[PDB]
Order: sequence, then structure tokens, then C-alpha cells
Amino acid sequence: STGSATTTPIDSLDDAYITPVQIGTPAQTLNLDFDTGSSDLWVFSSETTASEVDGQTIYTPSKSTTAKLLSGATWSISYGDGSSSSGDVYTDTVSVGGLTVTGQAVESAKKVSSSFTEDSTIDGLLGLAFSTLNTVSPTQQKTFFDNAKASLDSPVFTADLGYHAPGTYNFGFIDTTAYTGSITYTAVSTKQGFWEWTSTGYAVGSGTFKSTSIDGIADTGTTLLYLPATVVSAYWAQVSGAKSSSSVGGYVFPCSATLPSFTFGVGSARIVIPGDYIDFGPISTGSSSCFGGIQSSAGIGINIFGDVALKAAFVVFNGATTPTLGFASK
Repeated sequence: STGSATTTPIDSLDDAYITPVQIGTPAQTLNLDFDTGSSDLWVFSSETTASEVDGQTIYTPSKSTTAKLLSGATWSISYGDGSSSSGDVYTDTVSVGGLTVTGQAVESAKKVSSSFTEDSTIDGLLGLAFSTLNTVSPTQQKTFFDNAKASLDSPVFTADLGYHAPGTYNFGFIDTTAYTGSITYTAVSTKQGFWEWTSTGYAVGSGTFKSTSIDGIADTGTTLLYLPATVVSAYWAQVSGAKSSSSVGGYVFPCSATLPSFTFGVGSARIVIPGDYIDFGPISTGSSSCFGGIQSSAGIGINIFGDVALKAAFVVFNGATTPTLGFASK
């Protein structure tokens, strides 16, 4: 089997991407944030504290003839940015782009933090990291990809995120029309439960390439590119007036600037992030100070190849017995 679904930016800045997901019988369609940096499929629901729901579409398991309470099971997750959610668990039928999993754990939110409530466009998350990170207790549950894997034509999914435009998540096949040149594959460590890999270096604008190993995660659920302070400083040093602002919480730059590109290495291959992808616009409405899309990972504890990086590539998440990651230009 295969599946194919379009993923759409939630706003003009590409702060996140939503993909429609069919849950239950009859189908209830929710728009979920596909997140290769976590491993829980959770949704706003009829159980979510009413004051914490503001415009989201909810899953109502009582209206699904295939929903079954997973007795005794609870979940609770906290993300790096301080957001969180928790609740109980149902199993139900979940389909993405024509690909159907029966008995998928659908984690129903009883509580969500303010940032989720304030995001009216995101109805939940669909995790695509390794199932070892799943938070369901006392019986850990598998991700949608893990459940689908054996049935897929090939045990893979691909992320093709757009810049200010829709893109595609595919399951079970590689669309050879969706990228240019060849796909370069690179090793993955699953030791932390992430799609963790080592970039071979970077360049800033038309500058020379610096060969240096950068361990990080391919994370569709994080907006920005978080890299070591040395790398980030080298980038922003090429933008007149750019500075790190503790009050804003990162690098900002004059909105009048033209940003240089940023290149990252995948083995001997190179992925170029155009300067425009690094512009996240005014810090507040009407400001002439703009927020940068490349930020320091110092104090995160891990480097994160978030949407800023991934949207510059066609990315293969290869879930073979020994997983690997593939990157192509597009």
C-alpha cells in the first residue's frame, strides 16, 4: 500500500504545516501537524477542557463506531518550547492520503497548554519519530508509520515541504519526479528516539564550505534551524545590523536586509537554503526588526534541522531495519 497527502503552511511565515487525517467511522477529518520529532498521535477532542478549545476541530470518539477506549491508558507530553498536552487513549481507524491503519492509538487530549489553544489551525499532532518516545502509559503505543510499515510497498515516508506553498507527505514510495539530481543517504542513530544524523558541514552565502560534523535531528515539527552558536554567529555576521537579542529571544536583523543563503552538507552533497527561507518577519506588527530563521541550539542540548532546513530538500525517512535519511535538492 501507499498514501499521499498534501501538507499546507498554517500561516504566511510557514510557522508549521497541517495535513488532513481521517479518524474514525464515519471519518472525522482533523488537520494534524506531522512531527518527525515526536511519537504521539494526539488530538483535540470532545474530552478537551472547553476553555482550552478555541476554533479547533475536535475528535468525538462516541460518534465513531470503530473507536474503543484503551482501558487504563493515559499520556502526557511536553515539548522543547514549553508547550504540553495530556489525556487518555482510544484505538480507532486512521487514514492518511488513502493509507489506512486499523487499531491506531489516538490520544485524546483532556488538557492542552496555551500555545496549542491559541493555534486554531492545528487540531493535533501526528508523531513520526521512533515509537520508543511514545508517552502512553502503562503500555507504550506505536506511531502511525510503525503500524503501517509492514503493509507499505517500501518501508519509507517522505517529506516535501513547501516554501510559502503546499507540499506533500508520501508513505510507502519515493516520487522520483519530486526532486532533482540524486538522493544522498546518510546514517541515522535511533539511540535518542529521533531521526538523528550528522551533517558534514556548512557554508554561508557564496562562502567556502566548512567541513565539520554537526549531529542533529530531522524534525518536521520544529519551525526553525537550530545549530551550534559558532555556526549561527558565522551566519549572522554576514547580515549588517543583525544581533542576538535576549529580550526577543534570538537573532534579529533589519527587515531591510537581503539575507544570504545557508548551505548544509549531506555526505558529499549540499542542500542550499535560500536567504528568503530564513526571514520570519517583524518581531511584532509594524516593527522594522525581523526574526531570524537560524538560531542557536545552545541550551537546547541538540541541533535541530527544522522546517527552515527541511523545506529546502526532498527528505526520505527510510524505516528499513537499519534506518537512514535521504536528502535531495528540488
